[PDB]
Amino acid sequence: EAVANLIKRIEHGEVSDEEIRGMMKIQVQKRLKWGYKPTHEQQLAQLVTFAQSLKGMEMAEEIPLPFLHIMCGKTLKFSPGYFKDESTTLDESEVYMMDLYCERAQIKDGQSILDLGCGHGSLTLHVAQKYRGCKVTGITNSVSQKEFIMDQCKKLDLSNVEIILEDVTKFETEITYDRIFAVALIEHMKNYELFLKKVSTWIAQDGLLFVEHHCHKVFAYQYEPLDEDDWYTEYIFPSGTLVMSSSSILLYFQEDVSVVNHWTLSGKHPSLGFKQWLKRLDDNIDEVKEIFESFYGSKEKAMKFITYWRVFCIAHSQMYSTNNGEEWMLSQVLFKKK
Amino acid sequence: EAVANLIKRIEHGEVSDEEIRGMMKIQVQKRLKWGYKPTHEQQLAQLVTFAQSLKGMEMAEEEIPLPFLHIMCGKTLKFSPGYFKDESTTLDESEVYMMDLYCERAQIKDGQSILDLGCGHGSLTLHVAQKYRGCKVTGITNSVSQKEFIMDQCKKLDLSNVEIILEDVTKFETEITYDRIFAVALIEHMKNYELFLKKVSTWIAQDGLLFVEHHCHKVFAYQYEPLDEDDWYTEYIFPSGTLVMSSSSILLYFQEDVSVVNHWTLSGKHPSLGFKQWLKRLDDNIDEVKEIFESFYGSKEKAMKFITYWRVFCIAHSQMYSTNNGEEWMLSQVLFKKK
Ligand SMILES: Nc1ncnc2c1ncn2[C@@H]1O[C@H](CSCC[C@H](N)C(=O)O)[C@@H](O)[C@H]1O
Ligand SMILES: Nc1ncnc2c1ncn2[C@@H]1O[C@H](CSCC[C@H](N)C(=O)O)[C@@H](O)[C@H]1O
Repeated sequence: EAVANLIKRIEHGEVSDEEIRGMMKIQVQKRLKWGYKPTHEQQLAQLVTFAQSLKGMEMAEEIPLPFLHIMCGKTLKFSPGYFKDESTTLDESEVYMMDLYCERAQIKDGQSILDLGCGHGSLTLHVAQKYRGCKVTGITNSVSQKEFIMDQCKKLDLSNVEIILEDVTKFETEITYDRIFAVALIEHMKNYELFLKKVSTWIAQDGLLFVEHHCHKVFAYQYEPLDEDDWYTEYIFPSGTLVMSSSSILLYFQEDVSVVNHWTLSGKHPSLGFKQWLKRLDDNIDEVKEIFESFYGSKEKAMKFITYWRVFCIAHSQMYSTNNGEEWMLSQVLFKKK
Repeated sequence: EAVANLIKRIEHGEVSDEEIRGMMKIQVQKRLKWGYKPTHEQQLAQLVTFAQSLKGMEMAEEEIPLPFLHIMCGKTLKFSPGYFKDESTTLDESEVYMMDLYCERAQIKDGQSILDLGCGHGSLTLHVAQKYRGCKVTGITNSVSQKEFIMDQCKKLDLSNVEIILEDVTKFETEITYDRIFAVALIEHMKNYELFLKKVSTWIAQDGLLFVEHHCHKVFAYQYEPLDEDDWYTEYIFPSGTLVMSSSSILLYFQEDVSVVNHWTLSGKHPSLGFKQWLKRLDDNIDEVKEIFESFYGSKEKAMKFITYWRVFCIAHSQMYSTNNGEEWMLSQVLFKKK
C-alpha cells in the first residue's frame, strides 16, 4: 500500500538520508523488542527452538564489476573491514580484517586453503600473495567472479590459485584442505547442520574451519516483516527468506565440527564500512549511473538500483551502530573436525 | 586479616542473619562488577579464555550426620534445587517436581538402564527406580554412608532395581554403557570439564543421552578466588581447593565427545527458595540440630562452628540466587547425545 508508495518517494529524493535513518531506527527498536524476552529461561528457549527449526530445512534455497570497483575497497571485499581508528581507510580496513582472519584461522605457509563463497577473491588473493607456498582454492557460483579472479592472477603473477565454479551446497570432492574459510557465506544458508556436515568432510587431518557471520548478539530471526508499517524487510530482502543468525547459534551445531575458539567484533566495524561504501557511491554517483544504465538498460532502472544500494548502506550502517555496536555485530568461529 | 575474628564472631552468635545477608549483597555486587565487561567482545573473550584454561587442569581436586540432613533437606535428601511452581510449593513438593522435570527432559522411559553420577543420598536414583520398575538404576558415590543409606532405603521400599557403586567418578573405569546418564550438581565439583565429559561420554550407550544440571552464573564463569582482602565468603564457604562457578553457556564449548540436544535454564528463584526452606527447617529444629552436632562433633563450640556454617551457607546462597529477580545466578540444564 504505502509500503510500495513510500519507496518511490525515496527514489525521487523526497526522503532525506536522516529521515531514512529515523525510519530504520523505528525498525531497529521493533526488531529488538520482538527479539528480547524478560527472562533468560525464555531467551534461551527462543534460541534453541530457532536452531532446531533450521534443522528441518534445506541446506540453502549480477552486480557490475565496474560498480564494485567504485563502492568496495581495492580488494572488492564484500564483507566487513576492521577499523583500528577511523583514520582507518576502507582499503586499510579490508587488509586489517583479512590479516585478522589469517591470524585467527592459524594460517601457515604451505597449507592447502579452501575459500568457500570466495566472491571476487579478496581473501583468496590476499592469502595467495602473503603465503606463496600455500595452494589456495576458491569456490564461487559466479562466472564473472571466477573470470575476474583468474584475470587478477595474471596481472599479479600468481601461480598458486585455483577457482572452482560450483554450487557449494552441491559440491563434492575427495580432496581435503588444511584450512577452510567461510566469510559471510552462512548468511546464505539455512540448515547449518547440513552445511557444516558437508564442509566437515573437506577438512584435512588436524585442519581448521573459520566462519565469520553477521549476527545479532542474542537472538536469531528470519527476515519477515514485523507488521504493516515494516517496509525495510521486503525492500532489502525482496525474495527468499534468509536468516539473521545470533552470535551463539553455531554453538548448537557441533555434531560434525567442534569449536576451538569464538570471538565477536562490535557492530561499529560493519557500520563504518557501510558508511564508506555510501561515501564512495555518492562521490562517484555520475559514473555509477553510466555503469548501471549500460548494465540494466535504462536510466530509471539504473536509479532504482542506485537507490537500493544507498538505502542498503544507510539502513545497515544505522542497524549495526545501534547501542554502540552492541546489538548487531560480527561472530567469528574457529572449528576443528569432529 | 581481621577476617578470622569476623568468622569467630559469627560462630558465637554476634552477627545477625541480616548482617550476613548484607555482607553477601556486597560480595554479590563485587562479583558482578568483576565479571561483567562493557563490550560483548570482551565478555565473550573472558568466557572462552576461562573455558580454555580448564582444559589443562585436573578433572577434580585430589561427612554430614544423617539426622541433620533429615532435618534440613526434604524427604528425599535432595542436595540440589527443587522446582517451586508457587510459593505454596513445599520443600518436599519441590524435590519431586524437579525430579519429574529431570525425567521428562532426559526422556526417561521404563526399561532403560540409568546411571546417576554423584548420586548423593539417592534422591534421583530412588525416584527413578521407584517410578520405573523396569529400569535398572546404578548410582555412583564416593561416600560409604551415602551408599549404605541408599541400600537401606532399597530394603525399606522393597526395590530390587538399584545398584550403588562406591567409587570416585573421576577414577571410575567401566565398560558398561547406559541408556541414560544423570549428573545433577556434580560438575560443580569438577574443573576440567573436557576430561570429565570425555570419560562420561564412553559410558553412553548407543542412542543414549546424558543430562547435566549445574548451578551457574548466567553470563560469566570464575574460580572461587577472593575478590579482595575484605572477602570472607569465598574461603569460608570453600575452605579448600579452587572450585569453579560455571556460566550457563560454558558447556557449549565442551562438545568434542558429546553434542547438545537441548539446553534450558531455570531462574535463581528456585535454588533461592530451596535454601530458604533448608534454613527454616534447621532453625525450627535447632535444639535437635545442636544435639546432633554436639554429639557428632563432641564440643558445643565445634558444633556451633558447623551449625553456623550451614546457616551462613543457606542465608548467603539464598541471597545470591535471588539477585536481580533470579536473573544472575541460576540453573543450567543440558541434554547431550554421544559423538
Ligand atoms: N551455494 C553457493 N555456492 C557458491 N557461492 C555461493 C553460494 N551461496 C552464496 N554464494 C556466494 O557467497 C558470497 C557471500 S558474500 C562474501 C564473499 C567473500 N567471502 C568476501 O568476503 O568478499 C557471495 O558471492 C554469494 O554469491
Ligand atoms: N569424584 C567424585 N566421585 C563421586 N562422587 C562425587 C565426586 N565429587 C563429588 N561427588 C559427590 O557429588 C555430589 C554432589 S551434590 C548432588 C548429589 C545428588 N546428585 C543430588 O542431586 O542430590 C556430592 O554427594 C559429592 O560428594
